[PDB]
Amino acid sequence: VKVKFKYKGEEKEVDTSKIKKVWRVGKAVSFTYDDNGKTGRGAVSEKDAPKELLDMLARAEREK
DNA sequence: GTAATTAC
DNA sequence: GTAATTAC
Repeated sequence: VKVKFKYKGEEKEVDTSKIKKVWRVGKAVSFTYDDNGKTGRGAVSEKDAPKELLDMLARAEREK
C-alpha cells in the first residue's frame, strides 16, 4: 500500500511499511516515515488515506 | 493562529 | 522558534 502526497513542493510515494508514526491533526492524517536514515514527514486528507494507513492510526489511538 | 507533531 | 501538513 503506497501513500501518495505532496510535501514542500515534492510529489512523494511512500509504502506504509516505512511509516513510523501516524496521528490525527484536525481532519488530516499526518505521519513520519523512514527514508533510509532520515525521517520524512507527510500528511493527507483523511478522505485520501488508504484504509491501511487509517488502520495504523486507529491502532495507535488504542496502544497502551 | 491552533490543531499534533515533526524536521530543521 | 519556525515551517509544514489539511481544515477550520
